[PDB]
Formats: sequence, C-alpha cells, structure tokens
Amino acid sequence: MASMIVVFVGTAGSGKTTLTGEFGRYLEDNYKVAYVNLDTGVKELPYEPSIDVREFVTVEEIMREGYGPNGAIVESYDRLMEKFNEYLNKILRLEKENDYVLIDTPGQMETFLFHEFGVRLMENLPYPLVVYISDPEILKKPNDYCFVRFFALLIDLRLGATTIPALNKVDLLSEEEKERHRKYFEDIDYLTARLKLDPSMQGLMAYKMCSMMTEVLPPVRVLYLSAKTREGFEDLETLAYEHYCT
Amino acid sequence: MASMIVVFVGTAGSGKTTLTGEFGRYLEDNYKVAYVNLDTGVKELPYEPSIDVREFVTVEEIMREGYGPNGAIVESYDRLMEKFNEYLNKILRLEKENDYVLIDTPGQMETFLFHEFGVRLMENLPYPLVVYISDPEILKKPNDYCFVRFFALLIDLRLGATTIPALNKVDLLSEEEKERHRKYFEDIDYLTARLKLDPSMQGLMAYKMCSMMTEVLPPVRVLYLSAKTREGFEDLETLAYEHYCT
Ligand SMILES: Nc1nc2c(ncn2[C@@H]2O[C@H](COP(=O)(O)OP(=O)(O)O)[C@@H](O)[C@H]2O)c(=O)[nH]1
Ligand SMILES: Nc1nc2c(ncn2[C@@H]2O[C@H](COP(=O)(O)OP(=O)(O)O)[C@@H](O)[C@H]2O)c(=O)[nH]1
Ligand SMILES: [Mg+2]
Ligand SMILES: [Mg+2]
Repeated sequence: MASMIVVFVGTAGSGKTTLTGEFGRYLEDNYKVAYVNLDTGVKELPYEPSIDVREFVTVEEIMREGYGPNGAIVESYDRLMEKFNEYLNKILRLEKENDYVLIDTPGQMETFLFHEFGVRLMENLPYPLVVYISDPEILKKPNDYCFVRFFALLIDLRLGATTIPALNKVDLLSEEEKERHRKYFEDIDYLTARLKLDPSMQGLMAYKMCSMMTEVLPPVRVLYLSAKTREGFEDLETLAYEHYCT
Repeated sequence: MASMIVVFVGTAGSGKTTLTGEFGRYLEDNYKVAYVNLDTGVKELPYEPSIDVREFVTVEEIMREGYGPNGAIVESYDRLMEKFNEYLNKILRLEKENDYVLIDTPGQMETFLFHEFGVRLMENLPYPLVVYISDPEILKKPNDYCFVRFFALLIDLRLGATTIPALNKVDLLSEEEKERHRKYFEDIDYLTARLKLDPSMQGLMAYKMCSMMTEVLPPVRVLYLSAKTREGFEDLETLAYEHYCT
C-alpha cells in the first residue's frame, strides 16, 4: 500500500541480515512487510523471504563445479541475470502488495555495486531507499568517518538511489565510543577542523575532500541502529516515509 | 634496489592477477621483481610468489568448518592478522632486495578496503603505489566514468596511497569503445558537459560531484592496460618510477 523499498547494503560483519530481520518485525507491528534476499552465499536467514535467489543458485553448489570461491560468487550473479526480468517483476509485484519490501543484498557489496544484476535491478525500481551499514569497529581514526560518508555518496551514484549512512551494532559501543562517533559525524565543524592536524598527504589529501559546503544537502544524517535493542528503528521509519514523500 | 611496491586492486573479472603476472615478466627484463599474493581464495597463480597467504589459510578449507562462503572469506583474513607482523616484515624485506614488489590483492576488494589486515598492511609500507583496475564492461553510461574515478579517490583515502585509475583487457575494445572511453576520461570538459543532459536526481546528483577544479591534481591520468598485448606497461613503469621520485 505505502509501497516503500529499503535496501540494506554493507560488508561482512556489518550485521545487515539480522538488521533486515529485526527491522521487519519492528515494522510488522503497524505495516505489511516483504523480504527479498539477493545473497547467493548466505547460510541462514532470520526472516521468511518472499524472494530467495538461493532457490535458483547458490555459491557452494557452483564451487562444486571447480570454481574458486571468488569465481563462484561472480558466476552465481551471472546466472541470476537469466532470471533478471522475473525478479524485477517478482519485486515490483511485492512492492504493490506491501508497505515495505526489505531487500537484503549480497554479503560482498561489490557483487552488488559492480555486477549487472544488482546495478540493473536497482536502476529499475521506483525510488528505492538504500541504507549503508558500517561496522563501527572501522571507526578508529578521523579519516574513517570521511570515507564511510564518501562510500555512501558512491553507492548513491552507482545505484542511483538515496543512500543513508548508518552504524549498526551500536549496542556494543561503550558510550565513550558513542560520544566520539557522533561528534565527528554530526558536528561537521569538528570533523573538518580535525582533518588539518594531519601533516600527511592523506591528512592533506582528505581535507579538501569532506567539502560539505558542496553538492546539495552536502551533509547527510547518520543513523545509529541496533538489531539488538531496536535503537534507531523509528528514525529509519521516519526516514523511509519522508523519502517516499520528497 | 629501486624498491617500488605496486598493489593491484580490482574486483572479479578485472583480470588483476593475470596483469600482475604479465607486468612482472615485462619488468623481469630490466629489473628484479617480487610477487606477493594476499588472496586466500584464488585457485591458481600465473607467477611465482615470494609470499603466498594461501600457505597459511585458504577460504575453501575454512568453509569445511561449516562457514558460509561470505563468512569464510572474512574469517580467512581474521586469521591472517595473527601473522600480521610476519607478513609486514616479509614484505618490507622483499622490498629491500628488489626493484619491484607486485602485490596481488584479495579478489573481493572490500576484504582489502574494510578488513584490518589489508588496511593496516598498507598503512605500514613506504609510499606504495596502487593501481585500481576496472573491467571496461562497466563503462556503459556517462556516470560510470565518474564513479570509477571516485572509487579510486576512496581507495586512496582508505589505504592512504596514491591510486591510479586503469582499464584493463583494453585489447577486447572495438576501438570505437576505445574512442568513447578516452573522451569521457581525458577530456574533463566533455565529461562534465555531458553530465548535465541528465534531468535526473542522479544526473543532478552526479554533476556537482565530478568537481575537477577541486582537490589537488584534481584530474588523474587513467591508464589503459592489457595483459594480452602489454599495452600501457611502459606508462605504468613511468608512473611507478615517477611516484617513487615525487
Ligand atoms: N550486539 C549486536 N549484534 C548484532 C547486531 N546486528 C547483528 N548482530 C550480530 O552480528 C552477527 C552478524 O550479523 P548478520 O546480520 O548475520 O551479518 P551480515 O552478513 O552483514 O548480514 C550476528 O551474530 C548477529 O547476531 C546488533 O545491532 N547488535
Ligand atoms: N583479452 C584479455 N584478457 C585478459 C586480460 N587480463 C586478464 N584477462 C583474462 O581475464 C580472466 C580473469 O583474469 P584474472 O587475472 O585471473 O582475474 P582476477 O581475479 O581479477 O585476478 C582470465 O581468463 C585472463 O586470461 C587482458 O588484458 N586482455
Ligand atoms: Mg547475511
Ligand atoms: Mg586472481
């Protein structure tokens, strides 16, 4: 009815499948929800998918053809393209009968960013919203913050869909960490400022870069989520609905 | 002696291992050369590596512990971190006894961009040069060009190493294709110009972005290489040496 699509994008250990699971249940209180799994090499799902590409191809079976692991992943998404139109249509249909279609993407994001299947699928859905989750562990140095927010800018460019930067597993944060990440993230002044202290080509090649005063809506609002405590779920829901309007 | 390190970074089908192989042989005419393989899930190497992390861990063996393919790749680079110092030192030593250390990276670049092993290793080598190869197939639309050159900008930010944008397998190009890619790439005027024709949020969110007039050395020189004809090898060699100076 409301027909929103939310695509979770992240690398290994970001926890996006658990998030897709739990954020669904959260939504299943006030909304009809659909689950789509595009990962051909995930062992188990904590939700019940209306679409599961493992039903057509899996990485493990393909490897049992003599493919290397890197080669079976790529080859698994080559075979999916034979069922491109089907899935696009499976998805478009689901989107007509639901408030939310949650799309769980390949564990290796480059399989989604670089392969025809993921790229073309995206191109052909109406205004999908993308949520890019990062493992807060990566957030050790000041450049790490600029990168996260640049990567989300690309995903946007590559998939042509608004992309929301998010940290997940924030329940594991000491709260000092919690303190530290927000500062760099929300206080654009703080971040840029700090980037000068680096006397290095990367402290120097990395400062002119966080040009917030650029683009349009230069700065993006970073969500902090937790599958575990349902932190930030209402923000995301508010962000979905609001993207659906604008 | 000259001690240069060249790190090949690219996704599946970009051909970087074949490139690392052949560009070595090309160098093995006028130089001493070392090969380092950081990919724990590659089936076979066309070169003789002085360092091979498959000798310590492989993705396939790890999966035979009940790990999913996505989970065995990540777990393979977690175990490598136990031998971090060793490899750093293996590498630093090789770099002292050779003109060139060629570093062949994990087939999935995010394993290199997001995992501690790849990120920390990079941080700890002297001014390595990174070569980001893309499959020219991805080069279908005008935004595809901006993205390639943005991704290389990140790799730079993430790894803190100068990153050279390259197309590979250019021998497969019809020459019309060859015509088309260079125009978008080298003629900065052409590219930006074209990006306006898009009346879309992505033709609109994708134009203010290719800000060449920004950064420092805003525009980067894109190499066109071929393992097959040795196209562009002299450019790269010229680019290595020149990065070694500057
Ligand atoms: N503490 C905590 N753990 C989480 C959270 N989200 C996921 N996890 C755990 O992280 C691990 C990886 O999650 P998963 O969603 O399967 O990873 P994915 O491959 O990115 O989809 C699982 O053991 C989850 O239980 C979270 O918000 N908080
Ligand atoms: N025509 C052509 N084929 C190439 C070139 N480089 C690699 N290949 C082929 O592309 C395939 C994948 O190459 P490989 O280096 O193993 O892929 P990688 O996983 O990115 O390292 C192999 O069959 C190579 O023979 C090239 O420059 N030209
Ligand atoms: Mg998963
Ligand atoms: Mg390879």
